[PDB]
Parts: sequence; C-alpha cells; structure tokens
Amino acid sequence: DLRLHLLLNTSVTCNDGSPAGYYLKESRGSRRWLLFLEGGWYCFNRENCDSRYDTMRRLMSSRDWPRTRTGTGILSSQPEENPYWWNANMVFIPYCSSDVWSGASSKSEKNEYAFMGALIIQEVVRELLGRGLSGAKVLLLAGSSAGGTGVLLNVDRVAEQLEKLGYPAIQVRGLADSGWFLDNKQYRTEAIRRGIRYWNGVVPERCRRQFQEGEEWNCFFGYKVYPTLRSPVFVVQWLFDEAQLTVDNVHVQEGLRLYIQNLGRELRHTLKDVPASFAPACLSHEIIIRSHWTDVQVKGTSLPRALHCWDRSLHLKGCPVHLVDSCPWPHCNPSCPT
Ligand SMILES: *[C@@H]1O[C@H](CO)[C@@H](O)[C@H](O)[C@H]1NC(C)=O
Ligand SMILES: CCOc1ccc(CC(=O)O)cc1
Repeated sequence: DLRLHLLLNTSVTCNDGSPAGYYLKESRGSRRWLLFLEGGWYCFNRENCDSRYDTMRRLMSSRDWPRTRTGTGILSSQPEENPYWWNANMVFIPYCSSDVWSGASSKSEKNEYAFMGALIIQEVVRELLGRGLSGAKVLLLAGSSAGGTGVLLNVDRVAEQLEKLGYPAIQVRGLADSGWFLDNKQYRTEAIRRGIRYWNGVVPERCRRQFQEGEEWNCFFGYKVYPTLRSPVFVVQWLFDEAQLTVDNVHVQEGLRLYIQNLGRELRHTLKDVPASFAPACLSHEIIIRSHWTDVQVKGTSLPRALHCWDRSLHLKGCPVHLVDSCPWPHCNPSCPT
C-alpha cells in the first residue's frame, strides 16, 4: 500500500483550490525512485471544466481522496508482478490539474480554477528530498496517457531543478506510456492551443525556442518535443492507440482499412530514431500500471525485460531496447491484450 501525503505547501493546489499530494511507499534498502504521473484527458474552458467537476471530481480535487492506494504493475512491490523495479521507492502522483501536467496558474479573482500541474511535480520532488530522495541514484519519472505526455513536458525540468538545488548525482530519466500522439487528419490541436492560454501552460525551453510564441501546442506532440530533450526517455506506445483513434473519429471497408494501416505505419516511422521504445501492433488503451503488464511481447521480449536492458545500456547481446512491431493490423501480434 502507498500512503497519502498532502503537500505541506498548501498553495500548490488541485483545480478547486484543495491541496495536491502524492502516495508513497518507501523501500529503505533502495536508491531507485519511481514517480508516476496519472492520466485522464483535460479540460480547456469554463463550461467544459464545470462539466468535468460534476462527474470527474477526483481529477479536479483532493477532498474525496482515499488515505491509501495499492501499487499495481510497475508500481507493484511483488517480484512476480513487477520483474523490473519491485524493490524501488514508489510514488503515485494523482492528476488533479486537468492541464496535461503543464499549468502554472493559481486560482484567483480572475481565475475560477487553478492549473498547477507543472508546479505540482516540482513541489512533490522538493518535499521528497527530505524523505530520502536526496540519496537517490536514479529518479524515473513515468506516466500513462495524459501523464505520459506530462513526462515529455516535465522530465528535463526535474533534472534542472535537482541540479540547481545541489543534487548532481541523481540521474533523471523518463518513461512515457501511451502519450505519443499524431496531429494527423481525422477519418471524419485547437483544443490544446486554447488550453495552453487558459492554463498558462509551459513547455520545455528548447522546444519553446524552436516553435516560438503562439505555436507551443506543437510541443505536446511526442515526435516534435522528443528531439529537444536531454534526459534519457523510453517510449511505450500501442501502434493503434484507442485515444488516438477516438480523436480521429474512428469507432471494415477499404477506406477505413487504408486509414488504420496508414496510422500504424506513420506511428512506426516516428519511432525510427527513438532508440529505447516498445510499440506493439495492438488496438488498446491499457497502461503499464495494470497487473498483467508483463504479458505482452514484441519479437519475443517483454516490456519489463526491455526496461531492464535500458538500465544496463545506461551504465547488448540478446538484451534489446528498440522493439517496434512491423506487422500492419491490430492483433497481428498474438500477445496483444485480450
Ligand atoms: C509554495 O509554492 C509556491 C509555488 O511554487 C512558491 O512560490 C512558494 O514560495 C512556496 N512556499 C514555500 C514556503 O516554499
Ligand atoms: C496530447 C495530450 O493530451 C492527451 C493525452 C492523452 C490522453 C488520453 C488519456 O488521458 O486517457 C488525452 C489527452
């Protein structure tokens, strides 16, 4: 079980002004720290944030959070469920800012909601340093769905924060799961552009300097922000991700067949120069915190093994790190989730 800690700095808040926080399970004999970012879409104006507050309140407020949570998947402490990092210090950071972890704005006389996702990550890191993170050798910032995109937007800022605070021996790395999207044509980007203005969203500095004022929405797309990052980042992405197909208005005749096959080919192309990646040919929305995350394989290698091979590489015969399916249709890989 991971135990809840609300942030001691109560000015760093969820959407409705309640304190943000994190769930923690310490492993006293470990210098590995895993900080995981939850996902769950976003909201981008008054009316649709009000709608989310009615039926998705836990993603906007800590008032109803439980005192504990169970770690599952890569957050499990059981070796059978988590062959990769079962002995690590485990942190789950709830998503309660509705801003793809990019916001830096407080509730105020002019703002009905606070959007503080970028500051929540920084404040969690700050408070963990006094709980043992100061002795870490590796900090892995991981996340799924909107949290996977949040990894790409925040991993270098965490590295810069620890360097400026005087901790240069901590190696910061990123694991982005199901957060690598294409700004493609629909079968039948504006919402992000509007969100950035509503949230006062921030993007990595090198990416900001390339795209410049008014075009920062580009940095929310993995294949554009990834080449600007300096920290090592491992990318996990289904070739036929269900959230991608949703925004593409896909829910099979020749036209749709070609559309789906072209989506998988384009995704594969964007991963050609991503040396650490795991990209199975499955239609799915499930994520690396599910109990059975060990079951999928690409070319005979599981994701826990690929992540172990990545670890070795950052110090290989039969220990690959670049695993992208080449077959062109969902479930052409027999190990796809059922
Ligand atoms: C609390 O967090 C805010 C936002 O990052 C910061 O400006 C402020 O200085 C913090 N307060 C303390 C006491 O650290
Ligand atoms: C482009 C980044 O924005 C998003 C990323 C992922 C999701 C999917 C989810 O959170 O379940 C939704 C939005």
